[PDB]
Amino acid sequence: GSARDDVLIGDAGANVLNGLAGNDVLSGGAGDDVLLGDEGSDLLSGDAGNDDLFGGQGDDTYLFGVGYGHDTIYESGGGHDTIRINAGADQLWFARQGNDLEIRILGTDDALTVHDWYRDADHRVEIIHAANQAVDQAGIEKLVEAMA
Ligand SMILES: [Ca+2]
Ligand SMILES: [Ca+2]
Ligand SMILES: [Ca+2]
Ligand SMILES: [Ca+2]
Ligand SMILES: [Ca+2]
Ligand SMILES: [Ca+2]
Ligand SMILES: [Ca+2]
Ligand SMILES: [Ca+2]
Repeated sequence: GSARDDVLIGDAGANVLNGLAGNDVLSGGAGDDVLLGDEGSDLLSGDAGNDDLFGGQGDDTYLFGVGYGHDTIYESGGGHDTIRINAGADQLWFARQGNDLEIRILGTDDALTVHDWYRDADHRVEIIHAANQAVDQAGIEKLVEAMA
C-alpha cells in the first residue's frame, strides 16, 4: 500500500497486504492472508482461506459470508467499525469463547472470530450487519445470551 487510498487485491497464495494511511480496500483472495488497514477507514475482506484481519485505527469494515472459512479480526480502535455478513440473521450463531466473540454461519464450517472482543471497547466492532438487519453492541450481547 501507500499513503493514498489504495485497492489491494491478493492472489491465490498466502499474501500480506498493508494499506498504510488512507482509506483502503483490501481483498486477500484465496489462501491464508494477513490484511492490515492501518490508519484510515478501510474495508478488509479475507475471502476464502483462513485470514487474519487488522483493520487498525479508524472506522473499518470487514466482510464475511459463506465460503470465507475461519477469519479472525484484531481491532485497534475506532468508534464505528462494522462487520457485514452476507447471510440472513437467522443463519448466525453468536457465542462467547473466552474473551473472543465467535460468529458461525449455521450449516457451514465458516466462522468469524473477533479477538478479545470482551477485553475492552477498543477491541469491539460496533455494528454487525446481516442481510437486512443491523445489530448493535446491546443486540449482539442479547443474541450471545439467548443462544448460550
Ligand atoms: Ca488505511
Ligand atoms: Ca493506503
Ligand atoms: Ca491470497
Ligand atoms: Ca484469503
Ligand atoms: Ca483503519
Ligand atoms: Ca478500526
Ligand atoms: Ca477467509
Ligand atoms: Ca471499534
